[PDB]
Amino acid sequence: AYLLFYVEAKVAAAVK
Amino acid sequence: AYLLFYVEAKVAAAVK
Amino acid sequence: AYLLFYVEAKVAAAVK
Amino acid sequence: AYLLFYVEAKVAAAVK
Amino acid sequence: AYLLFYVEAKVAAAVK
Amino acid sequence: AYLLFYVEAKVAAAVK
Ligand SMILES: [Cl-]
Ligand SMILES: [Cl-]
Ligand SMILES: [Cl-]
Ligand code: NA
Repeated sequence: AYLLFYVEAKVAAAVK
Repeated sequence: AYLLFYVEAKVAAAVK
Repeated sequence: AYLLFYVEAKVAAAVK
Repeated sequence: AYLLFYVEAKVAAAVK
Repeated sequence: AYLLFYVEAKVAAAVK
Repeated sequence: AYLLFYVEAKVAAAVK
């Protein structure tokens, strides 16, 4: 899957 | 405006 | 030293 | 409504 | 001084 | 065990 950072504030990491 | 990440700790997003 | 972001969740900054 | 703190980690506030 | 928690979201501590 | 909040900043929960 893809590694991403996004804004939720804090910058959060996710793997979708 | 410009999209930026900066350190505040957590990494924070801002649009200046 | 090196500037890095890592995942701890939130994205955190460190200088090692 | 009710004022509450809960654990999400960090302690988060909510008003339900 | 006084110890307090407040909402900034996360619950944050301060001493005023 | 005991439920506690402490300051780490954010207020964090722990069970010791
Ligand atoms: Cl927010
Ligand atoms: Cl800090
Ligand atoms: Cl977590
Ligand atoms: Na946080």
